[PDB]
Amino acid sequence: TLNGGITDMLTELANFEKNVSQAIHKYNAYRKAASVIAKYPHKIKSGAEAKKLPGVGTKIAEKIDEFLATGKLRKLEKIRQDDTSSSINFLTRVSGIGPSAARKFVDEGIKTLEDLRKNEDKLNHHQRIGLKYFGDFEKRIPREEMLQMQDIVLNEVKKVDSEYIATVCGSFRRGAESSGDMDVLLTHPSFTSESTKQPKLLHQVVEQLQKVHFITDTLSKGETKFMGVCQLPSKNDEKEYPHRRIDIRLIPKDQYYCGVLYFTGSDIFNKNMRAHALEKGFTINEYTIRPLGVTGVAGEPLPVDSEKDIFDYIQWKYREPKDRSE
DNA sequence: CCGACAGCGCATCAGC
DNA sequence: GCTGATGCGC
DNA sequence: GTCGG
Ligand SMILES: O=c1ccn([C@H]2C[C@H](O)[C@@H](COP(=O)(O)NP(=O)(O)OP(=O)(O)O)O2)c(=O)[nH]1
Ligand SMILES: [Mg+2]
Ligand code: NA
Ligand code: NA
Ligand code: NA
Repeated sequence: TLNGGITDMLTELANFEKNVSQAIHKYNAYRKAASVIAKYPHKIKSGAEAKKLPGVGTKIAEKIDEFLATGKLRKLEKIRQDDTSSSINFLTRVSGIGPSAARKFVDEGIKTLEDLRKNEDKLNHHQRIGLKYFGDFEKRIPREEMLQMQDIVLNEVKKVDSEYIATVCGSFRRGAESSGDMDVLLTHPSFTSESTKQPKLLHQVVEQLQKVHFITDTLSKGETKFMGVCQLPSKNDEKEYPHRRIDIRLIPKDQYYCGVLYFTGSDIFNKNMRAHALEKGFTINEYTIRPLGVTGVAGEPLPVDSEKDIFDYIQWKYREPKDRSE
């Protein structure tokens, strides 16, 4: 974290642009710059030096000079003092409450944790659960705990159908010492790109995880994606573990590699890699990698037999999961 | 100078 | 209900 | 806010 001060600043600006200004591209621009700077192996001495990195432009270079000279950014200092901005940024910290809903709650006078707690009947299901576990959801998950959760999920999925294959992706698969949540990619031979010879594949698994009391709440649930809450069990007299966010993504068995590439991230790594793919004349999603006709129409899916094959198509040297934490 | 910015699942909504 | 745009998050 | 055509 040679440039932790600078990256935090850019990150705070990104969150401002997303939650308050509602300018998603400025948000992504700041996140991109913070990312490229975070992996820069030198302690940045100036904005000029930073402007050499891809993603860092004139505006950010100037902010970096101000920050380096004073240790602060007036622009942020003022933002931190604006009541509306502060209210919106706080409210968006509740899962399910986005930029729009946050600004709307303010208009209605709901702008603090206490306000939210006395107005649950005004929150949709997702927001209600986000408020319920407001504190827990901001706690990190130690890898050791992720290892315990993995054992449970994999073992429970096996009990349902020995043919299910569950893989923990996200920051965990990238080797993180702590994760924000758990990401599980699920496959079953009955569900392929050609057919779904069996229904309730995702339902069965969720059902089984709820039965053993691993999954405690549901934020959203569909045929291929589940978003909810889980908790490791605690021993006698032992204090309870915090409730954790968990996402389960069922993907066509024959499209596992594209699926694991996507669910391993990071999100910025995916944005960078997908952007590169385009420049190389391909389009990548969690299911396939396809070429792009002159027109701009995705052609047919290209054969893929490993994560590496995806890298090869776009002429990128393979990068292990551990090196995708952008 | 200026168009584009990765790609998509689920919940919710308005219009018909 | 069906359909498509919108909000939100992964 | 940044970048490539
Ligand atoms: O905008 C997004 C968000 C997520 N993703 C993918 C990549 C990411 O690694 C994966 C899991 O989403 P999380 O939000 O859980 N991120 P990650 O697991 O990498 O980090 P964290 O430790 O915060 O959960 O989903 C995208 O492709 N685009
Ligand atoms: Mg995750
Ligand atoms: Na640059
Ligand atoms: Na939120
Ligand atoms: Na997740």
